[PDB]
Amino acid sequence: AMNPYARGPNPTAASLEASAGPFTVRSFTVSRPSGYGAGTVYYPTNAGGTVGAIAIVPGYTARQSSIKWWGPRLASHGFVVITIDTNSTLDQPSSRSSQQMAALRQVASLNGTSSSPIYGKVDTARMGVMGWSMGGGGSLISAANNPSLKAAAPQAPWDSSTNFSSVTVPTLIFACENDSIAPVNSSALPIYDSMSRNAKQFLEINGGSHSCANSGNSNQALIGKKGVAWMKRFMDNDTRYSTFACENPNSTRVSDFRTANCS
Repeated sequence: AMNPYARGPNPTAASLEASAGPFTVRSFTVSRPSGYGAGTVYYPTNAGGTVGAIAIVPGYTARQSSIKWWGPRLASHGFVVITIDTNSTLDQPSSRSSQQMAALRQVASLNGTSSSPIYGKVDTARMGVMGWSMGGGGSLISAANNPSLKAAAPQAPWDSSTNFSSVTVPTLIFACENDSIAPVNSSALPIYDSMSRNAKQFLEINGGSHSCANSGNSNQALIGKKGVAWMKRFMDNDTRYSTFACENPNSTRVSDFRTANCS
């Protein structure tokens, strides 16, 4: 049956691995950030309908630059994306989560503000969370606390606690094989194994350092394909993307692939 959220032409591996999707992207800096430090909004000009929104948070000491590449990559496939700086560079995961949710809230405000470039462009019922390291831990906290979120795709997550057993939101964990800041054995993998209630996926990048999914990474084709496919499948209920979302990509750039409850 027709999916009112489907946007864009039918996907291929090549179209998803490309540096950009079908839609023209513009961006702006949020003038008066509400509940977080600073933000940049990326949006499609010509998506053909309202789109979901995704809020992305950096790691400790880090800024938007570390996660910026997701903004154009996701927006060009039909999402509104807000990348944030935190109130302090030394904010911890819980605070990062609150700020992430504040950023989504502001996206909803701007959707209703006629002066904004994103006026009327957002479906405020359909949201997702992403982020690096402690910002990835924050993303998981956001999902735990707000199960109406449609998707979560943290990268190299870290939190003091690895128990996210309550999470019912579809969650893709990007992991970095050689991470020594948040080692996979003590962070990303126990987090992944804790979650028994959801669609989930574990994608570990072969030879990756802790920054393996950050801006400038050497795996933007694969990582971008997977992120976009996960968000399309789960934020847009778009079953054109189910295979790309759920499949083992059979890539030598991947040292560990796992998934559950994905169809």
